[PDB]
Amino acid sequence: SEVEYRAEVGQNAYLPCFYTPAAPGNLVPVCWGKGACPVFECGNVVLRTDERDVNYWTSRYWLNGDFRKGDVSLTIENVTLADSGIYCCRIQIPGIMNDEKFNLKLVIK
Ligand code: NA
Repeated sequence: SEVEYRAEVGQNAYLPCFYTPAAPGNLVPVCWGKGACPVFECGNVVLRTDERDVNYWTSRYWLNGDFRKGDVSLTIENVTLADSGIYCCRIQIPGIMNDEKFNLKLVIK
């Protein structure tokens, strides 16, 4: 079968996502959203690293990796059954013409 990530209710979920940063160590940012990656964006935004982002410090969505170095892996804390589904991790470096799209499948039981 196909690639899966799992967590039990209450646990943290760890969904991997990487890209190659082309310096000067500036935020070439991520769109993390609920749903398979659509054509242009990243679905229902869960964490978007720009100026439109709101209430980061209170949400359950974390970039606890070395993201300036390209580790934009998501950690969702204290997961529920509702958190099951597909996540889109999209890297728009503008920058480069071809976006980096990743669908990550999370299963919660
Ligand atoms: Na957060």
